[PDB]
Formats: sequence, structure tokens, C-alpha cells
Amino acid sequence: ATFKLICFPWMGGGSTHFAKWGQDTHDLLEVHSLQLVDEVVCALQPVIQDKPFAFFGHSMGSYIAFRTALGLKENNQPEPLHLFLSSATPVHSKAWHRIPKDDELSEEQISHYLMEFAEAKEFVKQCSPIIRADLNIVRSCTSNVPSKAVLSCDLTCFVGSEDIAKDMEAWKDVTSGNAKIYQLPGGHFYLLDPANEKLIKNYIIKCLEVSSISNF
Ligand SMILES: [Cl-]
Repeated sequence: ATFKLICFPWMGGGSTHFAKWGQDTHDLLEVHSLQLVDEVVCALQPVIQDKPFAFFGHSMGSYIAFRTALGLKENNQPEPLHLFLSSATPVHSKAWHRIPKDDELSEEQISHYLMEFAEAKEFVKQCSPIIRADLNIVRSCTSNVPSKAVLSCDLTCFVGSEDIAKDMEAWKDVTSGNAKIYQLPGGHFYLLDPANEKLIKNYIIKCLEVSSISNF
């Protein structure tokens, strides 16, 4: 396989949906499965080798991929060849709102995150601890982020037309590279649509191939 895509899942999907392999031999896809960044950086070493790589993330995974990239540059490692972010409101924007502390959230407020279906009320109690921990990750990946472009890799934002994520156009500030945004038909999970998935996939492959052209 030429490239290696490192995918970061959303809250709920057990890293399954991003089991996108066989295309036919372009991407070796490896998925996350939930200073935590340090634990990821040295864990991507044995699989990155010296081959080129890219990051894709959805909602929660967008913040995680971003900080993982941001944390690779800090260790003087090479950044991802491309950073693909999906359905996430950037930390520095007019629409962003800070995630409250754990001890300031009620189970009811935790239950509203789980919806991102409302029928499930009793189940929320058993999913409560997973959710609160996931929010802890996101609360950290959105805390103390620089106000200066640290990254330099190219960046594409994907977002649904009926999405709850907003103002992704502002993600361009986190890097000095080229920033593109595509608005696709769907909600917060547009990317499940086999049409949108095909669009995203093909766009990822084209991106990495063009960025891999010799510097002549
Ligand atoms: Cl999420």
C-alpha cells in the first residue's frame, strides 16, 4: 500500500465504520479505538515506518487528529501529509462553546451529547461513564490550543448541510497550508451516506497522490 490513513472515530462508533480497506491497494487504514497525545505519537511509530500518512477524523476525532498532528510537530516528527477534519466546530471561532467540566455536567446534559434515538433514556446510565470520559478527551483536545498556525500540512474540512458543526471555514487558521471546505448533503453523519463516503474517499486518494508528486 502506498499511503497510510489514520482514522479517528466519533463518539459511539466503535472504530468500525472506518474499516475502509481494499481500494484496491492504496490505503492501509488503521483506526484509533477509544498529555494523552504522547501515548498516540509513539504508538503510530511502528505502523508509520517511513511511509507517507494522512489523518481523518469525525466530530470528536477531528480534535484528536488535530492535536496528534500538532503533537507530532512538537517532537520534530513529520506532520501528516494531509489533515482531513469532519463535522467539528473549530476551537477558535465565533460559534465555538467550551465544553463544561465533568463535575458541572448532569446526567441529563450527558444524555444530550449521546444523541449528538431519544427513546433510549434508561440506557444512558450505562453509557454515561463512556460518554463522560470521551468528553474528557475532547475537553482536553480543545484546551490551551495555540492561537498561531503551528501546522503546515494541507487541510480539508468536510461538513453536512444540516450539520450541527458550524464555521469549519475557520479551521484554516490552524495551518499555513492550503485550506479547503466541502459541504455535502446530510446531517452530522452525512459521511455514512455511501455516496458521501465515496466522494470523501476518492478526494483523500487524489489529495495524497497530488501532494506526492516530485518537486520539479
Ligand atoms: Cl463525537
